[PDB]
Amino acid sequence: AAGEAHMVDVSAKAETVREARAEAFVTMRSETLAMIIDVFATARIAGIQAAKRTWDLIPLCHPLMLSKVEVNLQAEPEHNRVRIETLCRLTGKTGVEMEALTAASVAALTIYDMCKAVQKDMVIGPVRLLAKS
Amino acid sequence: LTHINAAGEAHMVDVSAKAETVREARAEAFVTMRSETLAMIIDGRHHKGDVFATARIAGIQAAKRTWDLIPLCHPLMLSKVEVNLQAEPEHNRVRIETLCRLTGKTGVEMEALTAASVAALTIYDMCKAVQKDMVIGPVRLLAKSGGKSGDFKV
Amino acid sequence: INAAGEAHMVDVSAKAETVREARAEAFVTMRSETLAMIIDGKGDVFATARIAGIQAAKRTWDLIPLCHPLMLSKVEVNLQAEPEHNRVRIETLCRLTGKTGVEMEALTAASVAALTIYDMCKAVQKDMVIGPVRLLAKSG
Amino acid sequence: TVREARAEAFVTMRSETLAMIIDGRHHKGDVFATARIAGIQAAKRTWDLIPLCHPLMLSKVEVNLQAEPEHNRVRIETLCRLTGKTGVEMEALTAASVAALTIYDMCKAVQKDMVIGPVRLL
Amino acid sequence: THINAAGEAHMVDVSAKAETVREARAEAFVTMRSETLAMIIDGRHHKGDVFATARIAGIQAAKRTWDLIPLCHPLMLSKVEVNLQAEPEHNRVRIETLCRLTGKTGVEMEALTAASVAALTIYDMCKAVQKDMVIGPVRLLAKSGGKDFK
Amino acid sequence: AHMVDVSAKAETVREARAEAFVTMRSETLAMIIDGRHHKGDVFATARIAGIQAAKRTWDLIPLCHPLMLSKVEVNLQAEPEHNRVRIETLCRLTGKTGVEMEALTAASVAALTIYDMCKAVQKDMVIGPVRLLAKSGGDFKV
Ligand SMILES: Nc1nc2c(c(=O)[nH]1)N[C@H]1C(=O)[C@H]3OP(=O)(O)OC[C@H]3O[C@H]1N2
Ligand SMILES: Nc1nc2c(c(=O)[nH]1)N[C@H]1C(=O)[C@H]3OP(=O)(O)OC[C@H]3O[C@H]1N2
Ligand SMILES: Nc1nc2c(c(=O)[nH]1)N[C@H]1C(=O)[C@H]3OP(=O)(O)OC[C@H]3O[C@H]1N2
Ligand SMILES: Nc1nc2c(c(=O)[nH]1)N[C@H]1C(=O)[C@H]3OP(=O)(O)OC[C@H]3O[C@H]1N2
Repeated sequence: AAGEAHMVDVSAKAETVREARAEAFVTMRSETLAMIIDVFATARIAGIQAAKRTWDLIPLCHPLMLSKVEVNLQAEPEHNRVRIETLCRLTGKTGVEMEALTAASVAALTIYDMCKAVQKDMVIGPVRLLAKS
Repeated sequence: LTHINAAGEAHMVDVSAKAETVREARAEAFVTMRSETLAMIIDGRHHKGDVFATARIAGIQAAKRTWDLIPLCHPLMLSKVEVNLQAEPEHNRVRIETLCRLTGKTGVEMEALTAASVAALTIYDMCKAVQKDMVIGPVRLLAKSGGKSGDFKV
Repeated sequence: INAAGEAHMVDVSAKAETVREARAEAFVTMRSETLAMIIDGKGDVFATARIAGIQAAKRTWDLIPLCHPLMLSKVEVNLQAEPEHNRVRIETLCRLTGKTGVEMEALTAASVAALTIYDMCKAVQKDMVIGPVRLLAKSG
Repeated sequence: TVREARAEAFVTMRSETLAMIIDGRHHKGDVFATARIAGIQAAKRTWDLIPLCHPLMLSKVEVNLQAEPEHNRVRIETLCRLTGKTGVEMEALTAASVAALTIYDMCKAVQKDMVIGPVRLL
Repeated sequence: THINAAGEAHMVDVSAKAETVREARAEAFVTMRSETLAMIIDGRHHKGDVFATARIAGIQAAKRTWDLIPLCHPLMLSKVEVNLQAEPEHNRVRIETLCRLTGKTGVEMEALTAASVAALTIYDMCKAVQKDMVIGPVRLLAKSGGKDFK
Repeated sequence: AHMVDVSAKAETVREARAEAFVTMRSETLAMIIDGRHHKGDVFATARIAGIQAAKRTWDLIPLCHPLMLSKVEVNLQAEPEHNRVRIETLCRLTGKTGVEMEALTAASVAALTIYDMCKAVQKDMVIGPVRLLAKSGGDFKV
């Protein structure tokens, strides 16, 4: 299949409570954790906002109505990093995997934008998902 | 020394004073998967379609919404965007390399990273029916130009 | 200052799917001459304010960080000239069948229509005032 | 309550122009892929483009592109489908129009007087 | 072409080009039955003022051209005009738009998008009455960018 | 021609200051300071929200021009004595177009967020007044 974009038909599916949790990391130098925590709130909003626009960022995703989005951030001085864990949930025909992965990635991008001045090079990753319902 | 105000609060830094130079930034991303997961990409056997073309466009579009995605960034006019997708069977991964350039007052690290991130999120969306536990990463910056701040390479 | 840097979105999967409704209002006070500009010399002006408020309401989830994305079933925005008060009254109506109310949509519809009217008359009068913006009714 | 709608659009050009889409096999490459992605994206934003439309939860968006050298044009056909309270006509026409516009943008450099139309429901 | 030698899709760097006042005119048509055209004129379509609704829809679609059309450059429009006119002799509505800015890349897509989106809107207003409407033709009338046309 | 042809105007430093108020009951203004509003950090969310709104003004107000902002600041300040939150925004850029709508939209969406963050507690909060404080680019203040 060359040059084609097919969107999966979800009409036939049942309405179920679906759920997904992803995680993402922003690794940096130890000092670069000079930390205000509303720096996290900016990143927290960015993930929630990204989660709600996922159908618009990912070309083949469905418009969905999220029941809840939560974005948590943790600083791990022992590992030189910020840990993010996301949670998206709805009751519909479509899972919320991409929403969580997007919400974690953009929260990660946001922290990079906030600290980009101190360290030119920081490493975002890994980005993956813990479990889904 | 941040994207934050003097008080512990969020504002938008005034960039107007600085010099307007041609700026550039290149970033990279990796999508780690199974050998079988990468093999259906080369064969075009994922039911969702052309995975690289879709990830190419998505990142390009992602690039232009960066100021709109990253809450505090300045609106910018990208002059050039390149999103490169490459298959690496030997490491079980797709390597992604992006390139953003414009003539403005504020840097372009975020546009290049964002383009790289969504191309990765897209490649994931396109193949996730086959493998649910793929790993996105690392996401890094490879170079930056035009900035008054410390320029950077490799 | 507890809960600092924190952003919780209320969970709504537990609520019942019912028809929910919200009415909001807004006023834009101006000089009488500015209010005479619209009525005497109103369609192109009220329409812009009408449309802007309707599309704005359809974007409330994009504007209010912690609001739910919902699918609006009806959006009505009426504009009224009130010469006795040197002002323009806006009244909006939002309604759908879902788990989330449509309060913010109705409020946003009113706010943006207000801002739209402000932009339209901004050249004639510098010091126009928007307010009050308050909610009129809710059913849910 | 499965509802469905299909639209179509044409982007008429010179036979020389339509050959740049196929003699580089771009037609089953990125050029058609872009118009296909654009139209799908546009269809999911019909409510944001057309003032009096409702936001809808689409079950499917299809954008098929086919070259008709025989008529000097690219034929476009769209398909929108959902299970809900609102038909999806505007979504199909929007997907159809924007998908045609992307193709104009692609070949805009080659020909300055390309013509889009007709755009109609099926 | 507007894509890569690779056959890859990319956005071309146009920064080297001069910063000139570019302009674009496009026209578009929406053919309907005579009664449907008259309900626009009498303003008896229940949704509301069709031309005014379409005008605004077109203006705003123009400001979103780079965000709708995937490979186009982000631009800052200086002026957008959206003109609506009924032509009873042809059973149709004629749309004529105007875009212009001081930039390094043209504004054709901005005018064409405005014409199509004003046309989609006119369709959406009158759709309840008629499902037979045909949009077209949609074409470019002029360009005075740095890359002259008419 | 209701969308004004902004080119060609002089490229000048343009600035705008706007203000807005969200009146509430003292328990509501108290749970903001306590930060016992369930949705979260109210001022942060309203501060971020107002800022993005400034960058989206061109897309919300039909006849406004697309522009590129340089500075957006959103001030939230609690006024227990007046049972209200005062918002003051400041928008600046260098271009051909003024920034009044941005400052006003930012102030308005920040107000709308504050309403969103506290509305579970109080349904009858009242947003107003929303006005311009200053624009520089002739000049105006007061
Ligand atoms: N917004 C959004 N749209 C989606 C998916 C998604 O995760 N988010 N998964 C895609 C899939 O591959 C399938 O996964 P799923 O979770 O089984 O649900 C059906 C499909 O939805 C598809 N469309
Ligand atoms: N788009 C949108 N999203 C919303 C609310 C809203 O008014 N509009 N209210 C918020 C609430 O506090 C709750 O109020 P509610 O009326 O119980 O409805 C559910 C919730 O929706 C929440 N998210
Ligand atoms: N997104 C979207 N919104 C719409 C319509 C539509 O086709 N798409 N039709 C409009 C109509 O006039 C009616 O068409 P319909 O197919 O009868 O369904 C209900 C109405 O939805 C209205 N709003
Ligand atoms: N984004 C944006 N677009 C705008 C204005 C604005 O404040 N923001 N002012 C509007 C005006 O009324 C005029 O004000 P001005 O500051 O004289 O500049 C020209 C016009 O730009 C208009 N478009």
